[PDB]
Order: sequence, then C-alpha cells, then structure tokens
Amino acid sequence: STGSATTTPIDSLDDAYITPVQIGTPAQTLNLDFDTGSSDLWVFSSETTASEVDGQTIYTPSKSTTAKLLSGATWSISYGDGSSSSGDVYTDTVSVGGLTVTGQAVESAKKVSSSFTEDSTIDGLLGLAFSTLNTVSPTQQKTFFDNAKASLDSPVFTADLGYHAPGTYNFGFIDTTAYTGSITYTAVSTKQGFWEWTSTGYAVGSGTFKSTSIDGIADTGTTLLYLPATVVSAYWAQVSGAKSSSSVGGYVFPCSATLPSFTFGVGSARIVIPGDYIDFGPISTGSSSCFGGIQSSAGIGINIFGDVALKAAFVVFNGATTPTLGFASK
Repeated sequence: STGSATTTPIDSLDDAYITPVQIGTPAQTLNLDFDTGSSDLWVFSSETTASEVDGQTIYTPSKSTTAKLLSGATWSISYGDGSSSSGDVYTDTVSVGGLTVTGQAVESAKKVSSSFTEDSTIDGLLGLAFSTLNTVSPTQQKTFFDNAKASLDSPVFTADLGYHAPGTYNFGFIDTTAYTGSITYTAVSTKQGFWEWTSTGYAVGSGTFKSTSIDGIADTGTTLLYLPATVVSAYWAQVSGAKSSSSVGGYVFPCSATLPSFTFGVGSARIVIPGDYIDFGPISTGSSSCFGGIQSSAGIGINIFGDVALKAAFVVFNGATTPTLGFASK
C-alpha cells in the first residue's frame, strides 16, 4: 500500500504545516502537524478542557463506531518550545492520503498548553519519530508509520515541504518526479529516538564550504534551523546590522536586508537554502527589525534541521531495518 497527502503552511511565514487526517468511522477529518521529532498522535477532542479549545476541530470518539477506549492508558508530552499536552487514549482507524491503519493509538487531549489553544489551525500532532519516544503509559504505543510499515510497498515516508506553498507527505514510495538529480543517503542514529544524522558542513552565501561534522535531527515539527553558535555567528556576520537580541530571543536583522543563502552538507552533496527562506518577518507588526530563520542551538542541547532546512530538499525517511535519511535538491 501507499498514501499521499498534501501539507499546507498554516500562515504566510510557514510557521508550521498541516495535513488532513481521517480518524474514526464515519471519518472525522482533523488537520494535524506531522512531526518527525516526536512520536505521539494526539488530537483536540470532546474531552479537551473547554476553555482550552479556540477554533480547533475536535475528535469525538463517542461518534466513531470503531473507537475503543484503551483502558488505563494516559499520555503527557512536553516539546522543545515549552508547550505541552496530556490526556487519555483510544484506538481507532486512521487514514492519511488513502493509507489506512486500524487500531492506531489516538491520544485524546484533556489539557493543552496556551500555545496550542492559541493556534486555531492545528488540531493535533502526528508523530513520525521512533516509537521508543511515545509517551503512552503503562503500555507504550506505536506511531502511524510504525503501524503502517509492514503493509507499505517500501518502508519509507517522504517530506516535500513547500516554501510559501503546499507540499506533500508520501508513504510507501519515492516519487522520482519530485526532485532533481540524485538522492544522497546518510546514516541515522536512533539512540535518542530521533531521525538523528551528521551533516558534513556548511557554507554562507557564495563563501567556501567548511567541512565540519554537525550532528542534528531532521524535525518537520520545528520551524527554524538551530545550529551551533559558531556556525550561526558566521552566517549573521554576513548581514549588515544583524545582531543577537536577548530581549527578542535570537538573531534579528534589518528588514531592508537581502539575506545570503545557507548551504548544508549531506555526505558529498549540498543542499542550498535560499536567503528568502531565512526571513521570518517583523518581530512585531510594523517593526523594521526582522526575525532570523537560523538560530543558535546553544542551550537546546541538540542541533535541529527544522522546516527552514527541510523545505529546501526532498527528504526520505527510510525506516528499513537499519534506518537512513535521504536528501535531494528540488
């Protein structure tokens, strides 16, 4: 089997991407944030504290003939940005782009943090990291991909995120029309539960490539590109007037600037992030200070190849017995 679904930016900045997901019988379609950095499929629901729901579409398990309470199971998750959610668990039928999993754990939120409430466009998350990170207790549950894997034509999914445009998540096949040149594959460590890999270096603009190992995670659920302070300083030094602002919470730059591109290495291959992908617009409405899309990972504890990086590539998440990651230009 295979599946193919369009993923759409939630706003004009590509702050996140939403993908429609069918849950239950008859189907209830919710728009979920596909997150290769976590491993829980959780949704706003009829059980979510009413004051914490503000425009989201909810899953109502009592209206699904295939929903079953997973008795005694609870979940609770916190993300890198300090947001969080928790609740109980149902199993139900879940379909993405024509690919159906029966008995998928659907984690129903009883509580969500303010950042989730305030984002009316995101009805929940669909985790695509390794199932070892799943938070359900006392019986850990599998991701949608893990459940689907044996049925797929090939044990893979691909992320093709757009810049200010829709893109595609495919399951079970590689669309050879969706990228240019060849796909370069690179080793993955699953030791921390992430799609963790080592970039071979970087360049700023038309500058020379610096060969240096940068361990990080491919994370569709993180907006920006978080890299070591040395690398990030080298990038922003090429933008007149750019500076790190403790008050704002990262590098800012004059909105009048033209940003240089940023290249990262994948083995001997190179992925080029155009300068415009690194612009996240005014820090507040009407400001002439703009927020940068490349930020320091210092104090995160891990480097994160988030959407800024991934949307410059066609990305293969290969879930074979020994997982790997592939990157192509597009």
